Amino acid sequence: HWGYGKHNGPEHWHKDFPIAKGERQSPVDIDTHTAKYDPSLKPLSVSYDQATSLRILNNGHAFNVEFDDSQDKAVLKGGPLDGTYRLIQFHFHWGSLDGQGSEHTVDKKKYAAELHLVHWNTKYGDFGKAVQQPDGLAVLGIFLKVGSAKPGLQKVVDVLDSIKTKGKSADFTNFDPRGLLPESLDYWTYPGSLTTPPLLECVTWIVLKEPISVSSEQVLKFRKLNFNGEGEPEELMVDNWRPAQPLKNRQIKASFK
Ligand SMILES: NS(=O)(=O)c1ncc[nH]1
Ligand SMILES: [Zn+2]
Repeated sequence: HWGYGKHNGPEHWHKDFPIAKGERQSPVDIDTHTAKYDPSLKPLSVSYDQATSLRILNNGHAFNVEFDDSQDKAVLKGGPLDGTYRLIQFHFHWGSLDGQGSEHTVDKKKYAAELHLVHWNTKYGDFGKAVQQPDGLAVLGIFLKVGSAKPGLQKVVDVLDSIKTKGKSADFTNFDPRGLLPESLDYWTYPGSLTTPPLLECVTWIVLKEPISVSSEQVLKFRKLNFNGEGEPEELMVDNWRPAQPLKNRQIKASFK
């Protein structure tokens, strides 16, 4: 099954998931001179005051920090969205070196990593239903560049040594995802997909223009994770990103001028 290596990576996914070559795939390159400022877009509403993190899991592709999504405790609303989307998990995509790692690009620039806060539309009742719908998910994408440390990232990076290999999880309560946000909520938005199999076309992408800064030491610790299971030959978890996909018949809108 699928992964990020030469033999099972993005160029192979279409064989088991033919939607890989569909009309609304992600990620995409954001051409900042083609995206149109849309003065009808609202400010995002990111309501994470009551967020309840539970657990962190190495799933063999990335690590997910999971939230209690059994009530409306951490929600994304506003922006291009209608209705209420509950945070279920966040995760990252990152590179073997700082010059690559992000899935979205900005005028072809790749950032060192990209954070995805994944939310599902409550009008569909559960995540498995939501991913069957064109407006089922909203993913908030945040670029990471390497410079100064991100203080609110450090609790994530210090637990990584305890979930080194596929299938390992650890308690991860009381984490505040508001410490992963940049200062500005200006964003681009377009209709797309999950960037991992099954690649379903159910996502409203909201990608923030302002990257967060993380330290070289912080991203080095991401790169010490493993794709493999315990006791298996070591395969460092690096380069777990899908490259940019054709934009096709889609328009990327900017919330800012
Ligand atoms: N990478 S992504 O945010 O499209 C995603 N979320 C859950 C599975 N894949
Ligand atoms: Zn992702």
